[PDB]
Amino acid sequence: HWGYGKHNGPEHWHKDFPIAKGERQSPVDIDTHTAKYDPSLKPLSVSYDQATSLRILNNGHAFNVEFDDSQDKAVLKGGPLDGTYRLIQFHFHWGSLDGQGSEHTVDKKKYAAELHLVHWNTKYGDFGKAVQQPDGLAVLGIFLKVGSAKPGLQKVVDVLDSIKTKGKSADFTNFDPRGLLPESLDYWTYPGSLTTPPLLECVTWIVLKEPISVSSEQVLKFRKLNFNGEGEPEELMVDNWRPAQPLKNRQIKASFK
Repeated sequence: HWGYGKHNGPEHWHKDFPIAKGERQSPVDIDTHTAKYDPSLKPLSVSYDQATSLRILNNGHAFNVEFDDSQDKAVLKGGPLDGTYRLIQFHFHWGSLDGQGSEHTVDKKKYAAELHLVHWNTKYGDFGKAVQQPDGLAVLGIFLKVGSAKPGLQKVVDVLDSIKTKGKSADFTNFDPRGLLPESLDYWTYPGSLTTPPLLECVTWIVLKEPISVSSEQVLKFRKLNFNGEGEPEELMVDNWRPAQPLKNRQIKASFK
């Protein structure tokens, strides 16, 4: 099945998922000189006070921090969005070394990692219906650089030993995703896709300009995860990022001057 290797990685995905070569694929390189400031864009509204995390999962690609999305508890609105988008999960992409790992790039710069907070449009009732719509999802992307520790990340890092291998999950309640946000909510936005199969072209991307800092020790713990299942040959969960795809007929807009 699909993965990140030489034989099953991003360049192979198109054979099982031909939209991989579509008109609105993600990620992309954000050329800061050509992204235009759009004064019509609103501030983003991130309302995570009542978010209810439930569980962390090793799905064999990354780990997912899952939320109760059965009510309007943790919602994204504003920005480029019409209506209300409910948080369902977050996950990361990261490298084998600090010089790579992000999916989006900024003037070709790769960050050490990238966090995706995934939200679905409540007008479509559930996530599976939402991903069939061009405005079904809003993904908040946040870059990670290596420097000072991010204290709000440590609880995630803590738990990773318990989900080493594919298929392992653990209770992960009471985790506050606000502790993963940078100070500024300035962003770039563009229409794109899921960055893993099935690569559906259902996402309004909102990529924050300001990275968070995490420590080398935090990231090193991500890199101890495994893509394999229990008792199988160990293959470290690193370099689980899709490279930048062609921008095609799209504009990237900036919320800030």
